[PDB]
Amino acid sequence: KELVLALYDYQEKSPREVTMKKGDILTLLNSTNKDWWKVEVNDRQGFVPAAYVKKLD
Repeated sequence: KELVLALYDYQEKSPREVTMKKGDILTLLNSTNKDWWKVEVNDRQGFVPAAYVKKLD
């Protein structure tokens, strides 16, 4: 599946959110929303800001 790189640290602030660290390689689950992307961070799934991630194709 599509991978993204974490460009910044992100601490979750809401139920549906996940935390990530700068340099994390995440699996992209859904990128239909322009602002919020659903990813898998190691073992956890949830939203992070689309802007803090970079798609690796």
